[PDB]
Amino acid sequence: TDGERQNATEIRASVGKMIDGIGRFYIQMCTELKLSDYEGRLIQNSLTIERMVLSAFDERRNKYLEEHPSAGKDPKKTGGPIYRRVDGKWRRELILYDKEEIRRIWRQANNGDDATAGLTHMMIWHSNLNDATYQRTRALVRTGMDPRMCSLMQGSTLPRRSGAAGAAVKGVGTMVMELIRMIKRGINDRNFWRGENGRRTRIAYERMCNILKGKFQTAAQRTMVDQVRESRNPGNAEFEDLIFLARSALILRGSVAHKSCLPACVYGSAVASGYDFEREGYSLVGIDPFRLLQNSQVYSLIRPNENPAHKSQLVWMACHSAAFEDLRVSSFIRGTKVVPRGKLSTRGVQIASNENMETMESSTLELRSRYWAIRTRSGGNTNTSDMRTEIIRLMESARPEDVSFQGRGVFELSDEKATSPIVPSFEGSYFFG
Amino acid sequence: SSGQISIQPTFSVQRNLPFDRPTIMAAF
Amino acid sequence: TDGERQNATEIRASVGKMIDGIGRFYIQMCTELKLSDYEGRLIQNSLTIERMVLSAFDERRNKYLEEHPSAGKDPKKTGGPIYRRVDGKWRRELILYDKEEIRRIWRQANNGDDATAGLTHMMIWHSNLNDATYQRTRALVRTGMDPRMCSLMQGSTLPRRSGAAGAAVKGVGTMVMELIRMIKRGINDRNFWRGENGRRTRIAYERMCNILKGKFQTAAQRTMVDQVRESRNPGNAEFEDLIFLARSALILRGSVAHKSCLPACVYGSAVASGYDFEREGYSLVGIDPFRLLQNSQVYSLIRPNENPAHKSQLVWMACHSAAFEDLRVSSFIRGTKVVPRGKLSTRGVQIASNENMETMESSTLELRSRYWAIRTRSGGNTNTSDMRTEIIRLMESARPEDVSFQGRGVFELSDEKATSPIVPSFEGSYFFG
Amino acid sequence: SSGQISIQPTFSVQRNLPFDRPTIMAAF
RNA sequence: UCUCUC
RNA sequence: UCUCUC
RNA sequence: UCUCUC
RNA sequence: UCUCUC
RNA sequence: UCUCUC
RNA sequence: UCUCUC
Ligand SMILES: *[C][C]([O])[C]O[C][C][C][N]C(=O)C1=[C]C(C2=C3[C]=[C]C(=O)[C]C3=OC3=C2[C]=[C]C(=O)[C]3)=C(C([O])=O)[C]=[C]1
Ligand SMILES: *[C][C]([O])[C]O[C][C][C][N]C(=O)C1=[C]C(C2=C3[C]=[C]C(=O)[C]C3=OC3=C2[C]=[C]C(=O)[C]3)=C(C([O])=O)[C]=[C]1
Repeated sequence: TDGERQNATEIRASVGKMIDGIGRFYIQMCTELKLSDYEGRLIQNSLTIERMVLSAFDERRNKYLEEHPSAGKDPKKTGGPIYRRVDGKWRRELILYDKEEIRRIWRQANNGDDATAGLTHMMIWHSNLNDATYQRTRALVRTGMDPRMCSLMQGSTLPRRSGAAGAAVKGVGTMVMELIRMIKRGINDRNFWRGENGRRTRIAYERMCNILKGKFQTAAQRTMVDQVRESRNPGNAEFEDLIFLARSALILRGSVAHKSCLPACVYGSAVASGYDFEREGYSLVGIDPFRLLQNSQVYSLIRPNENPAHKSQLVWMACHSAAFEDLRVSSFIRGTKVVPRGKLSTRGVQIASNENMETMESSTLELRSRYWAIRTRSGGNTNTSDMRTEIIRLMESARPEDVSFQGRGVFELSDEKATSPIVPSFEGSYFFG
Repeated sequence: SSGQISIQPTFSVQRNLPFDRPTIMAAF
Repeated sequence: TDGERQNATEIRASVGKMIDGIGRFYIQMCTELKLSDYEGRLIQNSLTIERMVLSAFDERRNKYLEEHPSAGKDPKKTGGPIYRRVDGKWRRELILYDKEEIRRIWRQANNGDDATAGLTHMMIWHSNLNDATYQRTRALVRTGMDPRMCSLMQGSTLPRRSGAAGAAVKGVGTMVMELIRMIKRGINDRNFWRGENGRRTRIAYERMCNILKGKFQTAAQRTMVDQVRESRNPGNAEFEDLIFLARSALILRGSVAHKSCLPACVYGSAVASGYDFEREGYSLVGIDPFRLLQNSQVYSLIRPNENPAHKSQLVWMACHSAAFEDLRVSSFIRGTKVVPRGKLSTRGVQIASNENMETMESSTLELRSRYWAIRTRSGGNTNTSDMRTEIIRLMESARPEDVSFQGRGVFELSDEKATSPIVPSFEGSYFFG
Repeated sequence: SSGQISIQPTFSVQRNLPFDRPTIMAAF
């Protein structure tokens, strides 16, 4: 590092203040919903609260709902399931809040500031949970992409309203999906790329293709994506080139940011415990999330005949965005063997409406890791016919044995300054296999 | 049967980044 | 030259008085820290002293630290490692000084004057050391720039508080990095370039772009940078133009000032030896630094299994800002073959806290050169679509064989007046390759 | 593999200022 | 080649 | 104010 | 492997 | 085209 | 009052 | 009490 330490501390202060805003907003909403400590630590209650906040600030959807009211749902109220424990058993109740009220509470929590960064953080946490839980092979096959490249679908469920953080965290496969959807839309109707809407669509196409270009690593991919962007009315050839680019990302990996976006319950508990994230600072890639997870208790609803350990592992991988990570390193860091998706005896965290909340129980989630490591936004050792041939040569030269991140290991929770790394010595390796 | 074929390295840890080479290169 | 000799002598007197201030400040601080002659000549002790001085006068960081106190570090004290030799072996101790005390000592050394020029000199020495030691390819890739243009990263670690000297010595690549960071910041948040802060940010953008314009050599680059500056809310097109401008600087080199900013230990030894820099004068580009280095002994700490010759070469290149210079001319001037960075068996000069100061030894640094030469602020023989095509034509016309600095050679240490140059006759040529 | 590609002339000495022409011009 | 500077 | 690993 | 996103 | 005039 | 060649 | 076309 260098004199950029001051810049590195201002960013820490800003992210700490956003975490403080999230936590104290959760505290205020828990007080306004009359939830006890146990219910306030429920992951489903936190998910519902977060979804209500995100729905309250959705400008486009709210405007459309206002202009086209839904069936029996007024466009000025939000809500979701609230799980409250009475006489030992759980019970769900649908709550309804005015969206102006939710926006006012959120603004008051952040000292009268909009703070869209906090909303983006909550959305990224939701996207990480969805990526760690569900496979969207249906959207892959519908768009023509191979369902085998599910490892490139990082941040696929993120809405467009996410800012630069959403673009940074979303993977190459999702960018290819968005571009291919635009290609198909232009193929269906030729009035696309033409007129006043043509300008806006071309601008959006330009911008998404530019940031996909910035996402790649090697020069050949970075030039083929530029060739794809240059075509004014792209057709099947550009779609095929994008397919090839996505396929090449499995070996020539692209740089995708990974951040530890925790559920709002953890931040609320930390703020209630007296932690000042504004003073101490925060970092989504450092020890700060791992340390916070170590000292926090979070409860979750367990469906009948389900394993709490599997659900805790799922929630942990969602928290650390380790859905597509190598299983060996995930198990090494966590200290408990991480079971692939096929052998997880658990369904999604969110509980459907058509469920009987009388055979359901709550289990404490073990969000503890034996070691901690720094999350990276980098790929690995990545060292129109001409570009395709060059890329094929590069992929053929690569092997699944080259060692990447040489000299970088895993640290202990006591090693806050990352002084002494532990290089692992190395079973299954794919989660979604 | 389809499934995950590559690995995306979220953690900065000395690794080998596995991928299923015969199936990926079979497409060309 | 001409009647500007008097002006050329006043500048010499002023820089001599700043060198005298630095040296006698170092002498006073050595007396206040109770360091012997051997410890006073240690390069690590000088680095620590210089860092304490620079930290004491940092207005913005001190104000922020005062308003937001750190964890266990009061914002009114500075310090750093002090290496003292006892019973033959070395030993480190963390020293702590009041910042008011350091400012008072600095002002008393410079006859009650602030003398920010001396602080800028110390900062430039630190920046030259950092450039000669470490590669910031990480900041290059993070900002989107190619990590191949590391030769344009001269003066990258310089803080913003450096005056006109910092802007003169910093390279074209660092200016492009600063501009690109501003571009990215404006792209992320559109409230940039708008409001009261918008005025300040536009003013800073204007000024940095103007001095980048002044840094270039050919008219086409000087006009493209002006085109980039004119856009009120610059976006991706301006960022791409800046990338192209930086890439063109590898062939159409820009004028970057090079100065020999020596460590404070050398100036302190010279002041103790009785040299009057105020009377004799000084010049950061002439023989004065080379002559001073010839007569000075400086010691440095050698880690176990390290080569003192490689560390001495690194310190020499840091002193003369020859990090990005052609290796052939550097070896010709020094008289000893200069080994590229990849084959240097040495780590950085600064010793980390998590090091065992009992297997470490001290070695005398050979800061002697067979010849001496005048450092130049010039490029070489450098003789929106239209501007880009013109620049591409200019770069294609250029070859890596054109002889620049025709008739200008290297002088002997006896030739103080540069009467008889020695044109070298010409192996590796890149340090960071 | 990346690395230094140009030379910045700190010293005022008769030189040729090497640079790797094929790699620099390959970008265009 | 991003072990942290969103 | 919906839901679903493949 | 498309239980709905033409 | 800055072989010294920060 | 930190640290690191790529 | 110096010197140099670009
Ligand atoms: C954290 C950090 O590092 C990050 O970095 C990277 C990122 C950058 N940023 C960017 O790129 C951005 C983008 C965006 C977008 C857009 C724009 C414009 C238009 O038109 C369109 C678009 O689209 C999109 C995006 C994002 C995401 C997605 O997905 C899509 C932005 C906005 O939007 O604003 C910003 C930034
Ligand atoms: C030595 C000699 O020769 C030198 O010359 C050249 C230089 C001149 N100067 C200049 O340019 C300057 C600059 C500056 C700056 C600024 C200003 C203003 C605003 O706003 C902003 C800015 O920024 C910057 C700078 C510098 C550097 C950097 O980096 C950035 C100055 C101040 O600041 O003061 C001065 C001078």
